Amino acid sequence: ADTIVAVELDTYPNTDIGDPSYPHIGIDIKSVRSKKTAKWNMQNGKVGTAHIIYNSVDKRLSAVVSYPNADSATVSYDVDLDNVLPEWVRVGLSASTGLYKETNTILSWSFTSKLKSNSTHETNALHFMFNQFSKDQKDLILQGDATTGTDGNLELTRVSSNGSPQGSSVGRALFYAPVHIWESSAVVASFEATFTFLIKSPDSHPADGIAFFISNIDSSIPSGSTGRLLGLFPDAN
Amino acid sequence: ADTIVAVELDTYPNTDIGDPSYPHIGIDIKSVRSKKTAKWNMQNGKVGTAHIIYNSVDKRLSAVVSYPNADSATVSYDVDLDNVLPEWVRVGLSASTGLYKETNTILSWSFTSKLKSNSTHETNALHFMFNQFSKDQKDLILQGDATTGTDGNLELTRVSSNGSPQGSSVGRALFYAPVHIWESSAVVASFEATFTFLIKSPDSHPADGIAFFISNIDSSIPSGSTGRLLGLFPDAN
Amino acid sequence: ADTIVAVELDTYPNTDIGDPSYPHIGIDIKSVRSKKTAKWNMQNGKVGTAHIIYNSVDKRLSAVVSYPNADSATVSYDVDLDNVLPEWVRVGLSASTGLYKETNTILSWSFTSKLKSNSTHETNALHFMFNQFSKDQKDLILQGDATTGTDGNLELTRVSSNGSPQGSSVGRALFYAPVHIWESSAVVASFEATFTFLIKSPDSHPADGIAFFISNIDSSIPSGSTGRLLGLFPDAN
Amino acid sequence: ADTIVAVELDTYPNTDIGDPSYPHIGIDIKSVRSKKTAKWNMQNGKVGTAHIIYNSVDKRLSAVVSYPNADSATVSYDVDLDNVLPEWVRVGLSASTGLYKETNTILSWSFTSKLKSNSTHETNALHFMFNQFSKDQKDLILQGDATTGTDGNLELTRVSSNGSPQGSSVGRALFYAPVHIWESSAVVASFEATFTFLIKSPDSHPADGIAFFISNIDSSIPSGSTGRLLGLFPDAN
Repeated sequence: ADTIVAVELDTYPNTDIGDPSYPHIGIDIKSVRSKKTAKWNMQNGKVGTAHIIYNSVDKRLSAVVSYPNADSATVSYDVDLDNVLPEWVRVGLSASTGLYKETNTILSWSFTSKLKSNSTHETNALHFMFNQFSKDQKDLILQGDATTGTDGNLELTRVSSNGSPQGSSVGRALFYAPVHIWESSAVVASFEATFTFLIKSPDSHPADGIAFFISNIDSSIPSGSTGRLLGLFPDAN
Repeated sequence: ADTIVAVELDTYPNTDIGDPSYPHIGIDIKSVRSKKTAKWNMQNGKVGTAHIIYNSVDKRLSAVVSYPNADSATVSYDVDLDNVLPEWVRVGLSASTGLYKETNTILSWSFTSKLKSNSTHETNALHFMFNQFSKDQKDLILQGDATTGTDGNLELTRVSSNGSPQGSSVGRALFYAPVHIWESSAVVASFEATFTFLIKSPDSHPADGIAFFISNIDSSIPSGSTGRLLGLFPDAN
Repeated sequence: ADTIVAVELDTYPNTDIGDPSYPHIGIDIKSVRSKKTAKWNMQNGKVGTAHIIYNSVDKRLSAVVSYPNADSATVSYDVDLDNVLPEWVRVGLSASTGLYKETNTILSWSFTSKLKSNSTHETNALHFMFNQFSKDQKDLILQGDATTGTDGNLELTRVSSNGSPQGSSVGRALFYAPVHIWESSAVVASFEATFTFLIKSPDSHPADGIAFFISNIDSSIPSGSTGRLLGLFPDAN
Repeated sequence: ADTIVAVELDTYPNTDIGDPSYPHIGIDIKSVRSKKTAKWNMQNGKVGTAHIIYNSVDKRLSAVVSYPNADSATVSYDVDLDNVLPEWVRVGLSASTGLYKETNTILSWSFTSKLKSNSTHETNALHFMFNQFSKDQKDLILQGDATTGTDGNLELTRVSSNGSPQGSSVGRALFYAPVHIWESSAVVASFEATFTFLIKSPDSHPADGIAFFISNIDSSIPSGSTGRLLGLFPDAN
C-alpha cells in the first residue's frame, strides 16, 4: 500500500529483522530492513540534530546525525527517488515505542524543497520552519498519538503527565501541503530536512526510534506498526 | 460571512461604488470600497509586478505596483491585522471580468510569512514560490474559473482557446496550507507577497481587476461577486 | 566626519546628555541624543534579542528588544534613510564601557538587505548569518577592543581571562562587504538585522550599551568615544 | 601560485591540451586539463543557465548547464574540496577570448554557502544575488577587462561600443567578502552557485569560455592566461 522512503534513527537492535547490534541510523527504501546503516552513539536525555539532503543530479540521499561536543554519524545511499516515489508526496516525522520505550520529542523541524526548471529564472520552492508549536497546529496532520503544544514541542509518542514515556505507542506528523518533487522540465530538484529531537528513556535499552519519511500523500499508520516497525511499515519484510 | 483583507488592482472605475475615475490600486479591509487608493497607470498587454508588505511593529500594510521602465504606484494603510483577521488564514489571488473584460494571468507568485518569538533563536516561517505551473497543481485550491498549466501560467478568469478573455468570469487560487499570522509569544510577525501578472484586453475599458487577499481558511467565492465585486465581496457595502 | 544611523541599547542613564532615567532603547540619527527612546527593562546576565527592520515604502526604522519569558520593548522612528546615508554603507555592532562596565557579548548576528527593481524578477540581495565565530573571522573588520573566538562569541569590549568586564573599553565589528541600500531603479529597498547579546556586569549600574549601526564604508571609532558616546559619536551634540 | 577549482564552459576545442572535439563543460581541479568533461551543445546568442552544487557529505561537485526548451548537459566529479582549497576562499566568474572571440556576458549571479555546526541551531551562512548591476559595483573585485553597468550586465571580456566582442581579452569578477568553506566543528558544509550568461559571437568558432571558480583570496589573473587558459591557469599543464 504506502510508498515509504525514510531515514531512521533506530534506538533498539532487532537483529532478527536485520538491525546491527547497536543503535544505528539507516536509509529505508520501502522496507524496515535498511538498505544502508551506520552505528549511532545514541545519547539518552540529550538534544540531537539530524540533517537529511538529496538532489536529482547526484541521486544520493545522505544523513548526518550529531549531538553537541560529539562526533557525528553519517550514512548515504545511491537512489534515484524519481523511480521510487510519486511526484507529489507528503513529508513527516514518525516514532514508536514497543515493550521498551522512550520519549520521542521534536523541538524544531525545517524542510526545503526546490525544482529548478530549464526556463531562465524559474524556481519553484517550498520552505517551512517550526521552532515552536501550537496546541492547534493547523498546518500539520497529526496521526496516532502525536500531540503538539507540550512545552511548545511536538510529542510523537504518548508521554504521561509526570513526563514518562509510554510503551506500545506510535505517532506521526506530516506537513499539510503536498510537496512536488519532480516536474518534466526540471534540471535539478533538491530537498533538505533538519530536525532536533530529545530521546529520553528511564531504561537502559530505549526503543524504538524516530524516522523522517516521505510518502504518498494519503499515507496513514499501517496496522500493527508499533515497536520495531516504526509507524511506517506493515511488516518486517 | 468571510473576513477579507485585500490589495486590489482595479482596472475599471465604478465611481458609483466609490472608485476614483481612473485605474487604481487600493486596500480593502472587509469592503469593496477601498480604505485607501492611488492612481495606477495600467498598461494593457504588459507584465506588471505587485509587492505587498506588512509587519506587526508598524501595523502598516503597503503595496507597490510597477511595470518595466515606468514609475511605480504605491498605497499604504495603518491597520492592525490582529484585530481584523483570525490567527490562521489562507492567502490567495482572485480576479473577475463583468460586462467589460480582460485576461487575468498570473505568471509567478511568492509569499513569505514569519513569526518571531521572544524565545531565543525561535522563528516559525512559511515560504512558497511558484514561477511555473502544473496542470495538477496539488498545493493550490482553485475556485471558480481559475485553471493552471496554460503556458505554465495560472489563469484566474476564463480565457478561450484563441487567447480571448471572457466576460462575467470570476476565479481564485489559494495556497493549500493554512498560514499562521499571530501567536501569543510573538514579538514580530511579518509577511511579504509578490506576483507578476499580464492584463491584456482587446477593449479600451478593461475590467475588473486582480486582488491579492487574505481570508479565513474556509473562504469561498461569494454568490454574485463577478464584475466589480472582484470575487471577494457579496455586496457593494 | 562619519554618517551614523544606530539603534542603541543603552544601559546607563546620562540624563545630562538627554537620556531618560532608566535603561532605554533609542534611534540615533547622526547624534547620541536619540530621536526617539523607550524604557528597556535590562536583565543582567540574560541573553536578549534585538530585531531591527526598515523599508523604503514606509520609511520607518523600528526595533524590538526581548528577553525570554518577558515583555518586549519597541521604538520606531519615521526617517527616510536615502536622505541620511550614502548608497553604499557598511553595517556593524559597537559597544563601550566607561567608569562603570559590563561584558558586551554577541552570540549571533544576521542581516539581510534587498533591492527590488522595477524590472521583472530582478532582486539584488545580501544575507549573512553568524551563529559561531572564529578566531580568524576574515569577513568581519574588528576595530578597537573587539575580538572573536572566545567561546565562539564575539566580544565587543575587553573582557579579562577570569571573565571580568573592563572599563574604558570600546570595540566595533563591521561586515567586510559594502552593503548597497539604494539604486535608481529600485521600487522597494528593505533590510532586517537580528542579534543576540549577553550583558553581564558585577555592578548595580552597568554601562554603557550596545548599538547596531550603519555608517559610511570607511567609518572608524571616533577619538574619545568610550563610555557614553558608544564608539559611534565624537561628541555629545 | 593560486589554488583554483573551476567549472568551465568551454566553447573552443583545444584538443592539443586535452579538450574533446566539441564545446564541453568540465571540472578543473588545479589544471586546465579537466578532470571530467561532458559535451555541451552551446547555443550562440541565447541566454543559458549554469547551476553548480557541492556538499561535504557526498564530496561530489556537480554542474548542470541548460538553455530554454533544450536538454541539459551535466558533469560531476568526486572531490573532497577540504583537501584542495584553503578554508577561506573567494568565488568569482572568469572569461577569455583569444584569436577567435565571443561576448562573455553575465546577466545574474547568486551564491550561497552554509556551515552547519554540531552545536544545536548553529548555522553560519552567506548569500548574495545580483540580478542587476551598477557601474560602481563596490562589492565585486573586477580584474582585467571585466566591467559592470553595461545594460545592468557584467561584461567579463571587452566588448566595443557597437556590441562587438574583442579578441585576446580576459576578465574576472570576485565577490568582495572572503567565503568560509570549512570550520573544525562543522558536520555539513555546502555551497550552491547559479549564473546566467549570454555568449554571442559573429564567428562560426567562438572562443574561449566562461568559468565559475573558487580560489585562494588574493588570486589574480596569471600572466598570459588569455585564450585557452581562461584567465585561471598560468600554463597548459
